[PDB]
Amino acid sequence: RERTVRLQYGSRVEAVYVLGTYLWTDVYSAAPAGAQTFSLKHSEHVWVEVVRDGEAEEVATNGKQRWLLSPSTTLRVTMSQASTEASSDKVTVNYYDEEGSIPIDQAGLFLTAIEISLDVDADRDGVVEKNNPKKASWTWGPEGQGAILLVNCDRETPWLPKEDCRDEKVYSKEDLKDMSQMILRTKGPDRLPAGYEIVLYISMSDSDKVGVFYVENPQRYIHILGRRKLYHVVKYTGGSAELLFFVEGLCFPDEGFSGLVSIHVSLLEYMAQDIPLTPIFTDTVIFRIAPWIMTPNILPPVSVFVLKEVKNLVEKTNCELIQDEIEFGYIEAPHKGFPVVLDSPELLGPDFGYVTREPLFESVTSLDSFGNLEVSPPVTVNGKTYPLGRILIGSSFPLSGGRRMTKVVRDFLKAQQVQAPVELYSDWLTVGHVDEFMSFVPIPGTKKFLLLMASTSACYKLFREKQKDGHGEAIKRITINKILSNESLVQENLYFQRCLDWNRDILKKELGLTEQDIIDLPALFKMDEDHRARAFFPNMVNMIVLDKDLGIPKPFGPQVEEECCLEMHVRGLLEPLGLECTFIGTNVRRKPFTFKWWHMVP
Amino acid sequence: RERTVRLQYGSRVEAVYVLGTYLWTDVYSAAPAGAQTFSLKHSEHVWVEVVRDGEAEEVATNGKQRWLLSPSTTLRVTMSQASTEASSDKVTVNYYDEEGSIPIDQAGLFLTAIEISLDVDADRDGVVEKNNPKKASWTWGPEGQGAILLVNCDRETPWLPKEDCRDEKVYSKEDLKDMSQMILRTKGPDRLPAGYEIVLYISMSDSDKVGVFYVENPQRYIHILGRRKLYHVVKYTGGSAELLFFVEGLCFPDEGFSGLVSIHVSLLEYMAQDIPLTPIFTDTVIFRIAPWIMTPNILPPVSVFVLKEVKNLVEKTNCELIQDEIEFGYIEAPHKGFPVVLDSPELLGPDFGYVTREPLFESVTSLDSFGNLEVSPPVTVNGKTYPLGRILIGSSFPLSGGRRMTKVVRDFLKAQQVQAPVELYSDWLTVGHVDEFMSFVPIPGTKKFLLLMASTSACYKLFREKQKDGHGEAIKRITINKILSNESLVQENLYFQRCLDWNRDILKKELGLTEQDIIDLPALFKMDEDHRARAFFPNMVNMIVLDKDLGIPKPFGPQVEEECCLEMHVRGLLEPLGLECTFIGTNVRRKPFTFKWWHMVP
Ligand SMILES: CCN(CC)C(=O)c1cc(-c2cc(N(C)C3CCN(C(=O)c4ccc5c(c4)nc(C)n5-c4ccccc4)CC3)nc(NCC3(CC(=O)NC)CCCCC3)n2)ccc1F
Ligand SMILES: CCN(CC)C(=O)c1cc(-c2cc(N(C)C3CCN(C(=O)c4ccc5c(c4)nc(C)n5-c4ccccc4)CC3)nc(NCC3(CC(=O)NC)CCCCC3)n2)ccc1F
Ligand SMILES: [Ca+2]
Ligand SMILES: [Ca+2]
Ligand SMILES: [Ca+2]
Ligand SMILES: [Ca+2]
Ligand SMILES: [Ca+2]
Ligand SMILES: [Ca+2]
Ligand SMILES: [Ca+2]
Ligand SMILES: [Ca+2]
Ligand SMILES: [Ca+2]
Ligand SMILES: [Ca+2]
Repeated sequence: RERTVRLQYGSRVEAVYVLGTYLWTDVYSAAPAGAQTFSLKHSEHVWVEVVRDGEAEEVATNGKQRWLLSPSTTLRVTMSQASTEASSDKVTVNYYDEEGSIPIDQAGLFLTAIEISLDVDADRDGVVEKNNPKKASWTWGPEGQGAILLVNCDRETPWLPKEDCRDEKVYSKEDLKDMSQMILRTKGPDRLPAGYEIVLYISMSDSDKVGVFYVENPQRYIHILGRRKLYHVVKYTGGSAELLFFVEGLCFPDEGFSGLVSIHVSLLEYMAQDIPLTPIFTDTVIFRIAPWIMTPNILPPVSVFVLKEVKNLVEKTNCELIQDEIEFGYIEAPHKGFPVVLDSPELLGPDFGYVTREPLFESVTSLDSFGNLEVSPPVTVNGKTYPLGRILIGSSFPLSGGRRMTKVVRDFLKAQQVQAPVELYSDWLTVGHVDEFMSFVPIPGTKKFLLLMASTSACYKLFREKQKDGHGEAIKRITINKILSNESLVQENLYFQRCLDWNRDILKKELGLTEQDIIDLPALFKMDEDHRARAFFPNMVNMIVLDKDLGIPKPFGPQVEEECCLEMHVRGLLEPLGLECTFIGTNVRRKPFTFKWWHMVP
Repeated sequence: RERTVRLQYGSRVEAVYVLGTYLWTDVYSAAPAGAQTFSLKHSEHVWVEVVRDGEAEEVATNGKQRWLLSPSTTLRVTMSQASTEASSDKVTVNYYDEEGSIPIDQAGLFLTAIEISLDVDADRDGVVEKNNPKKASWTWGPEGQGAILLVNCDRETPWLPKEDCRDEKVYSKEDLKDMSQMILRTKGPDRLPAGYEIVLYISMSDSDKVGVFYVENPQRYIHILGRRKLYHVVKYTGGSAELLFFVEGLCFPDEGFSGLVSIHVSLLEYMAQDIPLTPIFTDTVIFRIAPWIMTPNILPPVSVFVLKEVKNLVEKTNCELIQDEIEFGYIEAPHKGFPVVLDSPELLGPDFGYVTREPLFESVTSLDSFGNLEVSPPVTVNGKTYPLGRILIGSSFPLSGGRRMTKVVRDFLKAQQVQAPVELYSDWLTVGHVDEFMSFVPIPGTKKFLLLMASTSACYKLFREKQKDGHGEAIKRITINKILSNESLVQENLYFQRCLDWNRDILKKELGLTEQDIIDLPALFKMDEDHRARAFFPNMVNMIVLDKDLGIPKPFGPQVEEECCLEMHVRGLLEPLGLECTFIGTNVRRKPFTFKWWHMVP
């Protein structure tokens, strides 16, 4: 920051100097008529250079030296410590005529040096460091830097109809733990010279994305910037001082909002009461509002929201106790984080947040329900790494006039960025959800997961062996022989295997999977009036994954032995990998990724 | 592209194979009840591998070999040249039971290999190369790649009320020179197997950004994709074939449109007449729509739009013959480019294009007029390079309730990206334009330019020397002595010098300038009723820059000699750098940067 401060003909000019800047001072155009030359004195804590045509040249406090007055001869003025009274530090310039060794005129510059810094935790360790030089940027990765801000979308105070960020008030110091800290640090004399004030400010646009709070009597809570407050004039305190503000996020990254926001402080010179002039200094900090993050099946379960055997299966973990209403995610900053639940178009408590997106022109379908919303385990895809996974959403083809999740949920999910969503084809299903045909399961040593796919061809292959084994009479009276000889039903399932393979191909491509990673599970569909699939027997892939325990729907199909040839087959596949199958809607809150989302690389 | 193609129990499956992909074929789940093992034959141009648990293993066309039937035993099928009749190439699989050395059943795969490529000039040399592997991306810089598309914002046909891109019709082959070429290249037998078609398509959203044209009888011009045409079914021609399409841009990069657009081709399998199934293949090309670019003063003039001495000054260049209505820019692709004029809220000819942006809710001010719109010479700013310069726009401070150029022109200018706009402070001026206080001028050997700034302090410094020289009577009867002793007027100009220095500081910072690069020109302002500045004498910095000839307003102030102490002073500064001053609204169309905008680096 090089800033212009001209000397004024015959006058003494008072200026405030902010440490970290330097002044360029025109001496020439202040010089009286007929001067040929100037000297200068300057005080201890002012560094002064004289500068002709690039050629810098420092000067002592006391020298009697003269130079030749030219427009190419200017000064550069620095100061290296704040002032303890106003003025005191100074630079004075003498102008001497052709001979005359007494100055004809003089011009001065009376400086008060102050330090002003607007500080945040840009290095992301939870401590608000002193003027991080990257605080005005935001970059990704471990070596990256820039401060993070949560949406205050929980509720500290239960009497309250809405989430904290919904008002412009704070009713509890518990709240401030959800907020990011920003400290205005100043260092100067005991009052500002006349006609200066310090003003925090934000843009009209950011004014619905942030709220800033001052803690008075640290106690009362003052809303200074935010909704309908774009600026706040700050009381300067002298000497070394710190003001503490608390910043809350109000909106998630979304269509038309990247999640970056700015807060500024200006030292504004005035010409009067009102008549503001120009900022003589500005400092800026950036916050990135932290995205909403979903949790996959490979992540350890903490609590299962659910009659009888759901409870009994969960006693083998240390979990507590519709899938279509709710998706559990979280939000995380270096300081704080907490579960936040997305709501399909009120567990709203302390440290349990809430988002919805309601359509406006558009209307909801079955594809909006959050069984149509899943996320992979972490993956690498041609080198790019997805440490938090990829969100998966069932769709229809774009020209097919079929169904689609609302744009407003879709844009929301895209806007979060860190789980780079992938669209699948679920609209061949009557309900239309990705959870009807695919699931992930961890392999309990690793680090490594499996994709489970429904497969009609595996089902026909299984039955043709059973009919061969003579279990064709194994059972409105449904036997294998009965199904196998149903030609019409066979066609439908060839068409459904086609839909399943389309998705198989997307999933492999976008999650970097191979056939090694995929288990096909036998499954069978009947075509409804719309030509869409609905399950024929209980849909086994549509399970609960409580670690290594799998809560798999009970098939009850054409059976043999004292159990079933489907429960034997599915047990045969999963159990030899580590996984304990229990055969029996639910919805499991999980442990966050230990992986911090801000370390993610572009 | 790995794609799924299952064998079908007992059946022969016909498939189309697109070169560049590979198939994964499940053999297991097709195998009859009781098989233990399979062999396979395959034709010459089919490459087949057998794959157990990762372990690939190629197989000959004729071998009698058996393998053990398992779900982990699949095939991988490739083909390396197109087919000349349908089927012909094939893979057949034999299934043998426990002993029996004659196959019990068999399943086949009858492949027709075709080549389909949607091709563009992604390497940016004007020739449409064969399947550039980066054609589906767009990257910046010299080593960067991705195809470029002009907005067709000129007019080939003058009877027409609007610019070409405004309809969905082409009335002249001249037009196609403004368009980008895209070639669907196919290679296959003489007909497609039954139930396949090729479909070009675009998104609803891109459908108002692109128009695509087919030249029939190469002649008639067919609109295939664009406004209200999202898809086009293409006639396959057999053998080695090329279809040529022409693509026109319709909209400039803008708020909410990055300037990237996509066009796709799918091979779509059908189950019937209608009943489309799934794309078995998709190829995608990306275009970046080329931005609108402004031209600075250091660039050579081609024609001056203007009573008497404007004409006489221009005869010293080889130029042809309000500044507030119009800004000359251009647009450039590797193939084509042409001047386009931005219109403040009809030189619309062949190779002379047009854009406007009209506000909607907002209304115009003086700051909308394009004297409030300039651009620097190329600059480097802390390493970042601005090879085309930076657009400069006069503004007011954000909290000041002052004037501002319309958001819609501002967003438009930002959206173009390559001249990263900078806002200045012009609202202290009655009119409010950047051209009232600053100009650039080339230094005629280089490569190097100067910033000229209006300066009230230089003016007072000049007069104080004239009054000293006793020219205080040099001249409603205005003399130097008269001005100097006007105290009220002195104050106003101290305040205006303050506004000028604010801008000086922005300009230095954002154009990486130093005092070395700046000439202050003497200037004087009177404060109007709104406290805003209007010039006192003719505003000299507000000049025409026709190379080394400067067309400088004639000052006519307090004079001496047979001319003026202001025309002597300004001549004294400029002429010793190379520049021929002529003292005398205009608007000069210039030579584009030789620098291609796509080579610019992020
Ligand atoms: C170019 C690819 N692309 C861009 C990425 C797409 O967006 C895309 C679009 C479609 C699609 C499907 C569709 N339809 C009507 C579906 C058929 C399958 N669906 C069924 O309802 C269905 C499913 C199975 C059945 C049954 C109907 N009837 C029978 C008898 N079966 C059956 C099948 C097997 C066994 C037993 C029964 C669901 C809707 N209609 C249209 N129309 C758009 C079109 C113009 C047009 O024709 N408009 C009326 C024609 C296709 C060309 C683009 C222009 N597109 C399909 C795949 C796609 F990739
Ligand atoms: C914090 C910095 N910032 C964020 C980046 C800004 O956007 C910013 C805002 C202003 C600004 C100017 C302004 N005004 C009224 C201008 C005074 C200069 N202008 C004149 O019209 C003008 C100029 C010269 C004159 C004369 C009036 N009257 C006289 C006598 N002179 C004069 C001066 C020298 C010689 C002779 C005459 C033009 C408008 N009014 C308000 N109001 C906003 C505010 C609330 C408020 O007071 N609202 C009513 C107060 C400032 C604090 C933020 C809240 N802001 C100025 C600089 C800024 F950088
Ligand atoms: Ca820190
Ligand atoms: Ca609140
Ligand atoms: Ca809270
Ligand atoms: Ca909380
Ligand atoms: Ca879900
Ligand atoms: Ca090329
Ligand atoms: Ca047209
Ligand atoms: Ca044209
Ligand atoms: Ca043209
Ligand atoms: Ca202009």
